[PDB]
Amino acid sequence: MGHHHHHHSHMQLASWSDPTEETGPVAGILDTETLEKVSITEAMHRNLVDNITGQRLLEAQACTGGIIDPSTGERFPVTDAVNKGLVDKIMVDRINLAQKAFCGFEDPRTKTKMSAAQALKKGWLYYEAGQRFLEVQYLTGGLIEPDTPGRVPLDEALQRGTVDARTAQKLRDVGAYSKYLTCPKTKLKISYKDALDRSMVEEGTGLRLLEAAAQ
Repeated sequence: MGHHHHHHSHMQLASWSDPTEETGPVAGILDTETLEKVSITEAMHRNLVDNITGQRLLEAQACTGGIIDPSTGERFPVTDAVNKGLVDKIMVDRINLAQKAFCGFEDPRTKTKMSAAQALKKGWLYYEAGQRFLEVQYLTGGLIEPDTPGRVPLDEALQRGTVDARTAQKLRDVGAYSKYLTCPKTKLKISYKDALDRSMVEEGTGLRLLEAAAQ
């Protein structure tokens, strides 16, 4: 039991330490045995990753906007990625919050352009889901919101007035969140940061590939 449906997921009382340096977006999975850059589904189909681990990685890409094809930073909708991408249909509703978190529950009229963090503060989206979506964004740099050219640093978000101290410290405590990623044989129980240390970049625009040796 891994992530949400099964085991523990959102933040909790565990610990607050171990910064997260040398990070980046993970687009796909790389088998060290063959150095093959393959889709999340393909890695799950073979024996490189679990269903839950693949789900979270796809969710993580959705948290960074669209679902990402390893190649040159492609962006596809969660539903669209299922239709012609590398996402399981069963994950559409589950991940749907993540893509909406950027811009999906925004009314097609007033265009308030709300962040995930702002959605949490006013209860637009969902506390448990949004915080997990903020987790992935924080690990890479800051928090992602519409209107802006990209992502705003947590500290900059504080002065910007889009987040409060209570939220910011929760972003500062990534360790509160459940581990997601499973290694073949070495420890298995690792965080995004630990995988990112072993995550090898496809080339330059193919973003990070998650290193795996099957088992």
